[PDB]
Amino acid sequence: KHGRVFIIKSYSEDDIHRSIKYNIWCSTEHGNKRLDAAYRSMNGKGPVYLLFSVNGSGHFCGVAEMKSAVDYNTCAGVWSQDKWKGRFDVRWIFVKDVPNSQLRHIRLENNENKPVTNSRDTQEVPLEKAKQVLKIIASYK
Ligand SMILES: [Cl-]
Repeated sequence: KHGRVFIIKSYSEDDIHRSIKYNIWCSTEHGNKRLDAAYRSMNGKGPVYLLFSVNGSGHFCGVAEMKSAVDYNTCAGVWSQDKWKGRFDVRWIFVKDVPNSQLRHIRLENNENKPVTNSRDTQEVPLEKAKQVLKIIASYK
């Protein structure tokens, strides 16, 4: 495809549940700006996919598509913590726990060849490594 794919790291499993319930997410300022630029410059040509993992959990927990630009002025305090400013919409595609052992072989040439499972929040994944990750997530039993 023409997709672009980002890792999402959360310190809050509660915020993930809320995001699956209401189809919204929010990253840092720096993270919002990264995802905003990628979504807008995409013009609707392809999908922005988001690969979610909770920090320390040892597993990825699903896949969602970014479904709107970033709105930086929205209701405060909707998450577990107050630090988040803004909102954007998502559509969750897969909601399943996939152990990091299933993905650790995939390394990112744009991240000093580190395993994809050792990425920080909003790390971008090269397209062919991303299609690798998505195949494993979709097919995992
Ligand atoms: Cl690429």
